[PDB]
Amino acid sequence: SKELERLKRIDRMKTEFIANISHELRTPLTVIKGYAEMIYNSLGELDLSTLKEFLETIIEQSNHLENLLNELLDFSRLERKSLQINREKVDLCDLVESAVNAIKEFASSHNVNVLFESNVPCPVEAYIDPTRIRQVLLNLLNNGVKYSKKDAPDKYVKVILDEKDGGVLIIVEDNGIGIPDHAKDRIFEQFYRVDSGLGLAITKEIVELHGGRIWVESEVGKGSRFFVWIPK
Amino acid sequence: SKELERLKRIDRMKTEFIANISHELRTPLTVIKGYAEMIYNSLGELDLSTLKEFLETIIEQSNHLENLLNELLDFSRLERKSLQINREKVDLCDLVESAVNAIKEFASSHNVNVLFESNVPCPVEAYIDPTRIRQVLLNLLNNGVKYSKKDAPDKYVKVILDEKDGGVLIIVEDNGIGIPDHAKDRIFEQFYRVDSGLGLAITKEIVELHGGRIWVESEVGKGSRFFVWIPK
Ligand SMILES: Nc1ncnc2c1ncn2[C@@H]1O[C@H](COP(=O)(O)OP(=O)(O)O)[C@@H](O)[C@H]1O
Ligand SMILES: Nc1ncnc2c1ncn2[C@@H]1O[C@H](COP(=O)(O)OP(=O)(O)O)[C@@H](O)[C@H]1O
Repeated sequence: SKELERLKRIDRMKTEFIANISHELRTPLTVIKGYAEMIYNSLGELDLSTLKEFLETIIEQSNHLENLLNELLDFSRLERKSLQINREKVDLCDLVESAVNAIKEFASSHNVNVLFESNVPCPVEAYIDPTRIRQVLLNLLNNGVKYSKKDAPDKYVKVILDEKDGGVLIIVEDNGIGIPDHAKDRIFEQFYRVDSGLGLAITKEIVELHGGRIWVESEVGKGSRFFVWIPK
Repeated sequence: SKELERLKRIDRMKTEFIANISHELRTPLTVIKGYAEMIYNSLGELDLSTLKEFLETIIEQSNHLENLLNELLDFSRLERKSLQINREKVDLCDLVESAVNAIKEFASSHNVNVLFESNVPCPVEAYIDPTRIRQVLLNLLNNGVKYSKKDAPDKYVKVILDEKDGGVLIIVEDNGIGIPDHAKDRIFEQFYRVDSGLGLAITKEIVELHGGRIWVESEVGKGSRFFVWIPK
């Protein structure tokens, strides 16, 4: 019954995940579909200045649809364990930088500071999928800011780049609420939370696809460190 | 274990349904996104004749995306039992006609004839959802053509409109492969087949939402009759 209860909860939360993303997909479709009809029906008469503005919207809107479609695609490829990886010779220093950069504003909204130090001279080279590893970083960093300690004067998230055992190690450090001793393996299970949009499960899969491993070290209420190791 | 085996198959086929529809959604997105960028980048220079042609494609393509999005939406609303209904004063004669019309070419490709006779003078009035009841008809009719008898000289599908018990009865008749005695209730279960894209489950839900009931009568290898009754 532990399995039957497990499966009936998974099915529950898959249903909900799908219901949400279906609904999200609908709006940009409406705007695109709408804006193309506006352009179509007024075909002769439009200002170029305004033609430009209308297309910009159809473009921007189709991008939102792509992000949403890719989130739905990822969820599916995780289920079928058919998620794939496109490795490139890339510098990890600039990529980390870029992610730290990407997250900077959100971190300010919760008064958390973002920090980077590499223990090896840049550029640090690695044959990895830049987009997928960038996504791994964003998720970890994002969580650092989300689960930071409400009563901490110096809320931070830190990224430590290094070169261990013929590969690369990446630590994401945090002075937030930490993680209890029961949930340490649990938090990498899709949809799993601590109190009663793909998260750490897809991060785990990406990392393991590269051949690496991911783990956490936490003192409850004091620190959290997420470790990511990847070969060369 | 009958439940545990049932659930693990459902999860199996939901996963597959999602994987398929995600993949389908991707193409029209690419074409839309592509065609808007083509128009954007050549903004000044385009022929109106060609501007017209390009928008027609973005329009047609966004329609395909809608059909696909609605199929995904329906699947979700069936799971959450949150599918809803928009009733209109409508004539059932014209609606049946329209569906018989809609299906006419496909029926020719399998050399099946489509037929309509109403046992009450048109217009037959009913407060129903036209789109959703039209969808019910399309599914039934479609199946009549799909499961018709390979060695039958006179392959047909017939729709009988009538007015029984202060409501409406609709029979869809067929001289195909029929349905065995075990599968008569089974065929209305999502994903269920006879040998080893929402089908009869969503038809059942729509009909029951209107307050009616749906059933089948079949002699194996000779006839099939699907009954649909709806109040006024
Ligand atoms: N940096 C972190 N600090 C503390 N807890 C975390 C951190 N990252 C993740 N967790 C825990 O793991 C769970 C799963 O996280 P995740 O997969 O990123 O999804 P979400 O952040 O949307 O819950 C969270 O509910 C949280 O309890
Ligand atoms: N008109 C029909 N004649 C014989 N069998 C049918 C008919 N309609 C449906 N069935 C049976 O019910 C099953 C489910 O049908 P449906 O939900 O329409 O999905 P699909 O047609 O894609 O299988 C089919 O596999 C078929 O065996």
